[PDB]
Amino acid sequence: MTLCAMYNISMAGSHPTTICVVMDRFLESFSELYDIIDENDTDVMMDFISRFARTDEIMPEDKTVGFVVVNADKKLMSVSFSDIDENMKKVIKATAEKFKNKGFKVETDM
Repeated sequence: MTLCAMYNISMAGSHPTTICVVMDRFLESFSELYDIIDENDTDVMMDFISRFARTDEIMPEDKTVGFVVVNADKKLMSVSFSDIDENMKKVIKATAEKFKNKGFKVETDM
């Protein structure tokens, strides 16, 4: 089956931005998202998010590994995933820990 995850990034104490991408694209999306996360422009964030997203749900043939909450205003990030595997877990831990290298908090939920 296919597992997807949705992560939201907050540039401040205002309506944050949520995005849903499959694990396969999650790794890449995160890598690029982190490179753009350095900015704080709504146009750049909205353009990147919208360009990286396509507003889609999960089919009955697949499922959603979980969702990740990232708030820059609070400087904290939590990742919640259900029924997963070590294969994808590596990507989740690497992605979460990667943010810590920038000076943030990483939390794991399972």
